[PDB]
Amino acid sequence: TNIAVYWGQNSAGTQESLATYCESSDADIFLLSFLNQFPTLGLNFANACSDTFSDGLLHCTQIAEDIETCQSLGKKVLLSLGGASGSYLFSDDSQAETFAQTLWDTFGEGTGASERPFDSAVVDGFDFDIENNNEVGYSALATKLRTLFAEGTKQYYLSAAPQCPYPDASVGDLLENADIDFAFIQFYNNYCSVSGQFNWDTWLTYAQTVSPNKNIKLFLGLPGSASAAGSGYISDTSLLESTIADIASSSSFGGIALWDASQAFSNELGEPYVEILKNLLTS
Ligand SMILES: CC(=O)Nc1nnc(S(N)(=O)=O)s1
Repeated sequence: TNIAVYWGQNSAGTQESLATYCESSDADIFLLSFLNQFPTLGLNFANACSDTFSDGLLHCTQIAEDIETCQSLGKKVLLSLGGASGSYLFSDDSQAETFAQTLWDTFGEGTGASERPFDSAVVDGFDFDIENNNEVGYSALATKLRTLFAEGTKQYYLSAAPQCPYPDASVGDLLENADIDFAFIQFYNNYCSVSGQFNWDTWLTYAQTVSPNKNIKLFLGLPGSASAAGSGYISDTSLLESTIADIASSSSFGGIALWDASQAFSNELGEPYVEILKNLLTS
């Protein structure tokens, strides 16, 4: 089991470099937040990158260096598409399939000469954090990416970030119709959070019975601090322990995901929140 953390949007204000969190040993998977504009490419990583190519697209040499450092240390670094707010849509499947090629050539191991925000660094795949209630294109995009990944020289990963209500109005189709490695389910800002009417059991049925990938790994997505989300933050370590005990008893359990790194690393409970969770997973 693994800890995934979103990084890039500086929820806490005190966000450190990506490599700083990779070097902490409290997290395993890093989701760069976000490619918030597409098909016409646009990235945003708050204070962590501000230089651009002449045409306005972010050019991020420090993030590039840090992606490589993270990977050397055994971490997986995915590019997260979308995010709450932000400016994106596919008109249809054909447009989304074209966009698979664009992602491969821009961020992956594709050889098509185009501007690369991370220079020679190569992401380990993509997270679909679609939050606009429009599901067009993503299944097609995911499926096309899988075909392109065969050209690469390492394993690539695709993940999605549904909110806990099932089915998810943005990535539900993606999750039902494409092969997905990880579902980082947001158990926050919603009725189905851990202290609400927690609906892990529904997500488990989805994993065993609906997901094209029967080996999909489901993650308990949580806010990293009281200030990381409106509702859903858990500070009761007993509840965390028992929650983990309940859900870790299947092969479908992948670990915990956190919004976001700046929050989970700085929020102390006098030990970082991310450390508390990493440690509960280990047992
Ligand atoms: C997976 C996830 O939590 N994604 C988010 N995107 N934007 C967020 S926001 N409203 O806190 O800035 S959270």
